[PDB]
Amino acid sequence: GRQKARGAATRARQKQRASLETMDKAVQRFRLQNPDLDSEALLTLPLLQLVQKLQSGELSPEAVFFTYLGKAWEVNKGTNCVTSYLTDCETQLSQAPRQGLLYGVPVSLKECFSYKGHDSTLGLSLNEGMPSESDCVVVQVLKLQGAVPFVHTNVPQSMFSYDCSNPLFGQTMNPWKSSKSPGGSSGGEGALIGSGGSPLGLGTDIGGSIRFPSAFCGICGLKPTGNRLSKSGLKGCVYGQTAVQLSLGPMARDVESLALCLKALLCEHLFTLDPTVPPLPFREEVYRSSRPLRVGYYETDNYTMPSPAMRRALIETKQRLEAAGHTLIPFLPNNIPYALEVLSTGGLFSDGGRSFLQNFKGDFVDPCLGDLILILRLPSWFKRLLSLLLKPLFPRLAAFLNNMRPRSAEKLWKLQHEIEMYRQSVIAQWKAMNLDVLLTPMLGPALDLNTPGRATGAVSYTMLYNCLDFPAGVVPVTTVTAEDDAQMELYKGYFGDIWDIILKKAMKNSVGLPVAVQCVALPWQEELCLRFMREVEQLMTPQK
Amino acid sequence: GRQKARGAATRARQKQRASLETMDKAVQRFRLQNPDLDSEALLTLPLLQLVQKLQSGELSPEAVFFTYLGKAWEVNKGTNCVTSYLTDCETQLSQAPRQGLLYGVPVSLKECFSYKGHDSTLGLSLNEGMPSESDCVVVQVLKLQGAVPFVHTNVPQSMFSYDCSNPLFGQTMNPWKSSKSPGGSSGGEGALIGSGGSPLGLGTDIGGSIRFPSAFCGICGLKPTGNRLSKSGLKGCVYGQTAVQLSLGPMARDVESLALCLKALLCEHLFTLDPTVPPLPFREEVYRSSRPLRVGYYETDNYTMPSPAMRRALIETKQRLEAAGHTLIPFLPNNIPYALEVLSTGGLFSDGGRSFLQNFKGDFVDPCLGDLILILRLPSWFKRLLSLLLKPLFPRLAAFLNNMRPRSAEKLWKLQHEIEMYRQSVIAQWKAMNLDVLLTPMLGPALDLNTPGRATGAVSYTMLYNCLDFPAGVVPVTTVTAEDDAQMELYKGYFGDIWDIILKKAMKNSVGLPVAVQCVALPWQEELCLRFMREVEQLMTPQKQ
Ligand SMILES: *Cc1ccc(-c2cnc([C@@](*)(O)CCCCCCc3ccccc3)o2)nc1
Ligand SMILES: *Cc1ccc(-c2cnc([C@@](*)(O)CCCCCCc3ccccc3)o2)nc1
Ligand SMILES: [Cl-]
Repeated sequence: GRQKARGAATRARQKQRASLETMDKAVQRFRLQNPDLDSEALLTLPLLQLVQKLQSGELSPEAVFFTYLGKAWEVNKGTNCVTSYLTDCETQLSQAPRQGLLYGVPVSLKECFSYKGHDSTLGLSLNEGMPSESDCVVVQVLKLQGAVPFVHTNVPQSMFSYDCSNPLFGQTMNPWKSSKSPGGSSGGEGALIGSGGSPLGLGTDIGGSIRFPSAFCGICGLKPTGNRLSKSGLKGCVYGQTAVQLSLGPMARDVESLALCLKALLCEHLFTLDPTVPPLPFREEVYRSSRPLRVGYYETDNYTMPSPAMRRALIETKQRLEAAGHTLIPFLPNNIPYALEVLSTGGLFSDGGRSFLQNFKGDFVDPCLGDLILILRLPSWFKRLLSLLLKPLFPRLAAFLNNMRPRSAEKLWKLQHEIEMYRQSVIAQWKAMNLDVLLTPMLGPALDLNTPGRATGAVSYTMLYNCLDFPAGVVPVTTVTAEDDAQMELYKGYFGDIWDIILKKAMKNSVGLPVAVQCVALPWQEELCLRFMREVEQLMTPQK
Repeated sequence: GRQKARGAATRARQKQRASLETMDKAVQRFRLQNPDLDSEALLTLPLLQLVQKLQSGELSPEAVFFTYLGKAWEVNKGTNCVTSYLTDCETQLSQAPRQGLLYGVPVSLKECFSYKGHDSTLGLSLNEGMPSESDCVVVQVLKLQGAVPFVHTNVPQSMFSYDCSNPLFGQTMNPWKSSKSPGGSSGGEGALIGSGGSPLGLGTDIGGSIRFPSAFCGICGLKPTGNRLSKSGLKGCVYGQTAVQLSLGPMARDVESLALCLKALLCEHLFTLDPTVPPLPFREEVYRSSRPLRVGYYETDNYTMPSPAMRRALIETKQRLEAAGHTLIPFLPNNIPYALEVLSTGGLFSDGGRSFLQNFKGDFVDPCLGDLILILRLPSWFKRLLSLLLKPLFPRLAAFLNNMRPRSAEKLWKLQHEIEMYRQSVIAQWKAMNLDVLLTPMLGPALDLNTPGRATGAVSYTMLYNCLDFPAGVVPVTTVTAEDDAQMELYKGYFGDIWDIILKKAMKNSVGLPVAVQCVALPWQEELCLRFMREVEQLMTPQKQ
């Protein structure tokens, strides 16, 4: 009773193999025509310089394309981050608009970004052999700006997870240590970019899916305000859930790259292709500002106890910001627990899981999802009874469980109203301390494989800003030291529930892995957030 | 068990009388200190010139304030459009920021725009004696730009209606003919501005509530894209309904005024007070463009048969645009009936009316609501049975009724998704014909009092753009002729149901009343819409430019 699923996995395994084979052939042929091309010099250029050399004509597009293509092919051996080669892109190379802001840049794409003639499976058998009739809007805009989307990258099954495995393409691994998750759901992009095989990628984020893989794999990522960029044409799994919106944004090796991507996407082409997006140009002057900042900060969210590395990262960044002349102010958004347990959970699962679950009918469940699916299928009443049982022991479990029940349209209105007033509440705190930006810990170091779907509470640092729909980005600032890692033996967590226990074991054995912080600004202030991210980058990682 | 409602109406009647008295006193005292002030010269200035003279210091703020105040007090006699005098505002006059874009402009405000120390009752007894503890965001921005909000204006009970009566302040009347509705729910503003007693006002719109009273009272109004301006601090009655969004926007006697209001509100002060609003400045160059336009048009929406005046208005505007060198293209959004009956109705009433109905516990129901409330209180199952009965006879009635039922969050998701795809479908048609803007009929002439709440189908022209969330404005272009009015005897409507029958009678006896058209652009293109509206104004009514 699983024939479709097995068939799907087989076809998908075939298409992946054949893609990688095609890539290999093209790269090998290119290398024999061009033996005297310093490939490693090219691959290490910062994107901004790559772009400039592509504009001047000092580097051909073919040279940049096929060098990255080889590099991608190579890093994929140890990572399994590539699902498909976007076959028609050698043709796109030659047609690439010449004064485009990203002329000749190979760009990687999370699998959900629809591409003409390719599946966006999301690891789900339901969506195998259903190729896309057209490119999604942001892909078109990337093309119109001269970029060359060249690969689809892997995602955890359904994309609802901060790990990166599915039953079609299997398991993506962290390029810093193969026992570790690369993060998710944009984990493919994090593994690729973070092992040096794509200079620029796009991902999506509803609970942290740009920020986890960026932080875990040691790269920069930005999740904008939800309707700053076009979601039109993106492949999804739940339709019409507007309480917690989905956002999309760039991942790259430096902050300047993320700014360039935004500057390039926020142009007339996007605004006329999706008029539902407000036509807010990129404000150069705000991104380049060097005025002192008033910076809110917290060391812990009092929900997910941070690892010693997180905490050291946060504090060091804080101190260096202080020394560079910024004012640092303790700030914690009010009622985090209710924002996570009631608003975030209730909005993502207002219908009890029913619509989401449809995507899994007849399909296997990748074990990286843990018991999420099992739990969602439970009758409403039993979720309630179970919630009453656990409440005195493990109230956090009891709260997530109870707020995953189905409900009426009337209660969804009340919930949407609460989401709105919570948003206004935090804006008011922020204005009362007169903050410009906010600095927070970011989950890290990378967790062991198959642990993120058993440490749901650890989304606390990131999901808060999906609920608030504030822009939020991450910047790698240090690496785990032997000291940091030994200290994990003293980690206990605030709740002592299964999610605290898993997280403790999961963040262990992590010496050498990157750790980040998170930078947040108010709605529609992507440019300021990037400015602050740019500053954190200069102060903690000067050599670049 | 009606005592609180009667008490409420009595207190509210008192506060309204006392407000009007205070206004009268101040105006009379001002006139005697300043006998040599040409008042009528001042009242007829176009806003733009008013403003310029206020900036140069050729006219003092006191002079402009008190003159409008007297005019408001006077027109209110025949219209009952003013509920409260915003008593604070003589002290606001002297504090008014000098380089503000609206320095010294008196501005009228629909009752729901919260003002510190005044009730926003919405005609509902539940909200009487509950004064607002702060100004709403747009009122603060108006103040920071030097404007002087001076009155609250009347609304129909709950604000959910295109008529303008309630049990607290009573019934607002059209200043062109007192047997007629002024429109609503921003009817107060329409009656006040339209009788020359406020140069600039703000209203709100969820099914047409800026565009009805603007068209019915002969003034310009614009309903922006829903999140172009801040709704923060506005007084409502339903919370969390996001499928069909509420919008707010200006009403004034010319298009230029509406542009100035937007230019003034879309400023740092608004963007920092409500960061949820995208900080899209007013694009002067787009509003001032004089490039030819590609203009979609339709003459009827095939749902609400237009009155002969509507139809003449639409066609004349079309022809004049054609002669001015614009291209006119036939365009009708797809599936209007489903947009109104399923998406619009379902999104406004996804919970069956229950949240809305709460606002009416223990309160009288203004007869200008008709049977809306009675119908909403009906058990879900009886709404269904009734819907199945009427379907073969009067399918339109059957559809509105069935889509007012409660439902789960799962079905609301599906509805929200359909709303989203509907929005994209119409964008795609628009792009396939390569339109810049769209010209449509607008409901008119004004209906008889207590008829709008029995002609629900007639919101078809306006509500379509609340569902799509496109900017949409109205510009008066002509007046009902005796020929137009006689033709109403030939009006049948497309359905022949009770809504068609009521509408026929209700638009009769309307000679001399203004009629408008509607101008629509894509989301976030308020400036282009205003450019088009400016063009329609120029061509049909050259004198206001
Ligand atoms: C169809 C679909 C499904 C998921 C996503 C999506 C896009 N981006 C992301 C990531 O941010 C998800 C991180 C995991 C969040 C898990 C949070 C959670 C809350 C409550 C209970 C369990 C888990 O996912 N796009 C489209
Ligand atoms: C609490 C509240 C209630 C109403 C409003 C509001 C703002 N603007 C408007 C007007 O657009 C109302 C126009 C009339 C719409 C009636 C439409 C209707 C559809 C389906 C069935 C019956 C009637 O109202 N703001 C706040
Ligand atoms: Cl928006």
